[PDB]
Parts: sequence; structure tokens; C-alpha cells
Amino acid sequence: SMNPPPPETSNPNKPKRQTNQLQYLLRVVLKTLWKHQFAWPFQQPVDAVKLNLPDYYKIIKTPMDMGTIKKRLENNYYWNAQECIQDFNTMFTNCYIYNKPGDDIVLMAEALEKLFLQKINELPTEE
Ligand SMILES: Cc1cc(-c2cc(NS(C)(=O)=O)ccc2Oc2ccccc2)n2cc[nH]c(=O)c12
Repeated sequence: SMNPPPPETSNPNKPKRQTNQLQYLLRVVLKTLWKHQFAWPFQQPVDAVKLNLPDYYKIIKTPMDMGTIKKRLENNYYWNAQECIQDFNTMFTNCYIYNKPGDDIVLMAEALEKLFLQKINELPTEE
């Protein structure tokens, strides 16, 4: 039943970078989805005790979520955009493995992934 610790949002060993895309992912792409109607389940780590889902973390092994993704951006945790983009693909994949096609939660995940995949069709350029 228990909840594991959340993903790390800071890491001193890990090198950090503030590219102009990561700035965009936080200032534009992440606040675009954060405000959406379907955003709330993905706004913090899943609570398998509260949800009474004791099997969730026996099937999901790389948990991810936007709460976690948001702070990583704020901590400059990533080295480049694709690192963060891949925290998103993990999140959505976790939602489509643990649940079934058509379940309410995946319909939101699919809604988001498609507003997602549309906002990162155009990142800003480098310096
Ligand atoms: C990714 C995700 C998020 C949630 C979920 C999270 C919270 N809040 S919290 C504090 O983050 O854990 C509350 C209800 C939730 O279940 C919903 C199931 C259907 C429609 C709306 C919500 N779930 C539940 C089951 N499977 C999942 O993959 C999942």
C-alpha cells in the first residue's frame, strides 16, 4: 500500500543548464497544461495510499508527474530540453500502462499528451 519517496527535484552531483527551451518549457509549455481542466491528477505524485492502489508502485517503477517536472525546471535540474520532454513521456506512459484504454484517467492523459505534443512542435532557438 505504502508510498515510495518522490522523484528527486535537486541533485548537487548533476550538472545543470538553463537553455532558452527549458525556460520555455516552464514559462509556456508547463503552465499551458497546468491550467487545463484535466491537469489536476498529474499535478503531484500519485498517492497510492489515498487512492487505495497498493499495486500501483509494483507495476510502475519510474514514477513521474508535473509537480515533479515543474520543480525540476525551477531548480534548473535538467541539462537540455529532451531530458524534460522525456519526463513527460514517462508520466503519460505510466498512465497508459497502469490503466486501460478508455478509462477516465487515460482520456485525460491522452488529452494532455496531445495538447503537449502540439506545444513542443515549436521551441525557441539557441544563443
Ligand atoms: C496518473 C493518475 C492520477 C490518479 C489520481 C490522482 C489523484 N490525486 S493524487 C494526490 O495525485 O494522487 C486523485 C485521483 C486520481 O485518480 C483519478 C482516476 C480517474 C479520473 C481522475 C482521477 N490516478 C489514479 C489511477 N491511475 C492513475 O494513473 C492515476
